[PDB]
Amino acid sequence: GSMPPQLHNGLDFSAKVIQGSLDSLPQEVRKFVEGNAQLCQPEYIHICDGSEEEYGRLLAHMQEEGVIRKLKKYDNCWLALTDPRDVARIESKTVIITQEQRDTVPIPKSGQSQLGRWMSEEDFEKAFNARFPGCMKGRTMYVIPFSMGPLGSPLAKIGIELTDSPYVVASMRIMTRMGTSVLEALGDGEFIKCLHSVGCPLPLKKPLVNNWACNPELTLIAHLPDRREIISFGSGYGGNSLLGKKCFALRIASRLAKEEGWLAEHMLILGITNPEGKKKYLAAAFPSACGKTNLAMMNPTLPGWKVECVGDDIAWMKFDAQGNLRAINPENGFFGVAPGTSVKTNPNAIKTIQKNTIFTNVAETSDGGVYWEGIDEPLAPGVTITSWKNKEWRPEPCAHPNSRFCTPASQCPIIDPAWESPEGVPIEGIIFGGRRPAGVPLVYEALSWQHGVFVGAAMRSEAGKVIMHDPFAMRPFFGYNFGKYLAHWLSMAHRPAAKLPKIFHVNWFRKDKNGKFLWPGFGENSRVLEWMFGRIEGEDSAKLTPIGYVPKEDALNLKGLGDVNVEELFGISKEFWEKEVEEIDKYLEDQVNADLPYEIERELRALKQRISQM
Ligand SMILES: Nc1nc2c(ncn2[C@@H]2O[C@H](COP(=O)(O)OP(=O)(O)OP(=O)(O)O)[C@@H](O)[C@H]2O)c(=O)[nH]1
Ligand SMILES: O=C(O)c1ncccc1S
Ligand SMILES: [Mn+2]
Ligand SMILES: [Mn+2]
Ligand SMILES: [Mn+2]
Ligand code: NA
Repeated sequence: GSMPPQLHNGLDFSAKVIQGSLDSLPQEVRKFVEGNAQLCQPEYIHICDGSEEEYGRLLAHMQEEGVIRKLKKYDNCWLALTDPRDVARIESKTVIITQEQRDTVPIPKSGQSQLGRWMSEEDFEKAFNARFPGCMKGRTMYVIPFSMGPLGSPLAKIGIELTDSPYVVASMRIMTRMGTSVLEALGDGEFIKCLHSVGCPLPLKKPLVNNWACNPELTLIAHLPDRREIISFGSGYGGNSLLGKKCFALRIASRLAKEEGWLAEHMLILGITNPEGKKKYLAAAFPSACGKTNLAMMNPTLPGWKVECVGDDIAWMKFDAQGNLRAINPENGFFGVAPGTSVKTNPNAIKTIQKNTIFTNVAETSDGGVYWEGIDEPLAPGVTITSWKNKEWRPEPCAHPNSRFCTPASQCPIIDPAWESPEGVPIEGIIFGGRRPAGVPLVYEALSWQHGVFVGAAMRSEAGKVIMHDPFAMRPFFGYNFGKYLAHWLSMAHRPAAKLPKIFHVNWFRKDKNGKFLWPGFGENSRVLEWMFGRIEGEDSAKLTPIGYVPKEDALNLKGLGDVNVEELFGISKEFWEKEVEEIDKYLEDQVNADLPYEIERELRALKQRISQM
C-alpha cells in the first residue's frame, strides 16, 4: 500500500519493518498492519513469508530466550510450558459483539444464555481501549498471512493475523497455510482481520511466570462478525491466540456460513474404505474431550477396512451444484490433546508427532522425550521426568490435562489422499455423540433430516458428575443465534438436489453398574462405522426404536467381542428416556425460546410420543 500522508513521522512504519515491505502489501492489508502498529506501538514489524528458514530461526530464537525447549529425542520437536493461569479457553472471557444481543444468542425464557456471550459495541470499545494502546511496546509485531483451507479452494477463506508472539507464528505455520503465497493469492480481496497480543508491553509491569507472556486479568477473546474482525488479548494458549483455530474456524466462519449458504462445524472428517473397495467420507461432531481426534485417526480392528484422516476438529461444508455435501478441513495440522494418547488409543498420532511438532504443557523426559498421563508406556531405568510445571516429577499430573501437540497434517501416515483437494470431499454421514454413562445406546440412526437436526440439538455429555448440554458440539463456538443456526441446518432439506447425509448418534461411554465401560471403543469403533456404512448403502440392517434405528440382532460384527453385553449396551429404558425428553424440553424452551424452529419442537413432541407408547 501507499505511505500514509503525515505532518510528522509517526504514521509511516516502513523504517520498523525487519522482514518484507509495507509497499508490497495489498492496500487494505497495509492499512490494517499500519493502523494497528500505530495503536500497539511495536518496536518492529515482521511480515511473515512462511519459509522454512524463517521458521527455523524463529524457533532457535525462542530456544535462545528459554521460551521453548528443543526435545532432542525427536526430529525438530519443541516444548513450551505456559503460565498455569493460561492453559485453556476461558469461555467467560470469550465474547461476540453485535448491535443486537439476539443476533448473537437467543434471549432465554428464564435463565442466562449458555449458548454464547454477547458484549455490546460500547462495552467492547471501552475494553479495547483499556488493553491495546501501547500493548506491543518493545516487541515485534508479526504479520501472518494465512489461508483457512487449501490455497485457492472455493471453500477457503483468508486471514491476516497480527501478533506479538513468536509461539503463535510458529504454531500458525503448522495449523494454517501461511506466508507469501497467501498474500499473492489474496490480492485486493477480502480477509478476516485478526489482532492478537499477549498484553505484556515492555518494560514488564508484572513478573513473567515460566517465561510465558500473558495477562490473565485482562484476557478477552472478541469476535466482531459485522466488521470481519477477531481481536484477542492476554492469552497465548492456542485456542485463544491461534486465531484460525476456533475464533475464525468456528465463530466467524459459522456466521459467514449462515450468510453464504454453507456450514462451519466442530467436526472431524474421515474417509473409510470397506473390503469391497468402496469409500465413504463421514463427519463427526463430539464435544471437546470426547474423542474426535481418536476417531479421525482410527486404526480399525476389522480386517479389510481402512480409515484415513481429512481433519480432526473443524469441517467447512457446502452443497455443490450437484447436491453433494462437499467438505474441507480448513486447517493444516492437528492441535490435539496429548494426555491419554497412547499406542492403544491413537497409534497413528504416536507416529505423527515425533517430527516437526510443538508440544505445550506436557512433561519432558531426561533424554529429551515427552510424557503424559495415559501414555501407557514405560521409561527405561535411568530416565527421569520434568513435569509441565518445570519441576522434577514422580507418581499432581506430570502434564496439564489440556496439554496438546501441534503437528503437521501432511505427516499423518493415514492422511487422506484428498485431504487438500480444493473441491472438498463428499460427506455421506454425519455423526453426533458425547459421554453418556447411562441410558444412551452405542449407536442409533436418525429417522429423517429433521430428526437428525433435533439429535444434534439434544446432545448432552458428562463434564459428582454433571451431564451438560452441548448442542452440535458447538456450545462454546456458535458465531450467532443458535435458533437461527438450527433453522439454517433445517433449511438444507429445501434445497432441491441436496443429497442429505444420514445422521447417526454414538455413545462410546456407556458404563455398567460397576462403572466399567460396556464397549471397548477405539479401533473397535470400526464395527460401528461398518454398520453406518451399510446403512448409507441402503442395507436392511436396522430395527426401529423410539429413539431411531438401531442395529438388528446380529447386524453388528461382534467377532472378538462375545465378552460384550449387547443387551445392556443397546438397552432403551422408558424411564430414562422420559426423563431425557423432559430435560431436552426444558433446555430448548429456556435456551432457544422464541427462536426455536417449529420442526425442532415437532421432533421433541414426536420423541415424547414414541417414548409414551413404550
Ligand atoms: N472409552 C472410550 N474413550 C475414548 C474413546 N475415544 C476416545 N476416548 C477418550 O476421549 C479422550 C480423548 O479425546 P480428546 O482428544 O480430548 O477429544 P477431542 O474431541 O479431539 O477434543 P478437542 O480436540 O478438544 O476438540 C480420552 O479420555 C480418551 O480415552 C473410545 O472409543 N472409548
Ligand atoms: O476446546 C476445543 O475443542 C479445542 N479443540 C481443538 C484444539 C483446541 C481446542 S481449545
Ligand atoms: Mn475442538
Ligand atoms: Mn482433538
Ligand atoms: Mn422443513
Ligand atoms: Na515457558
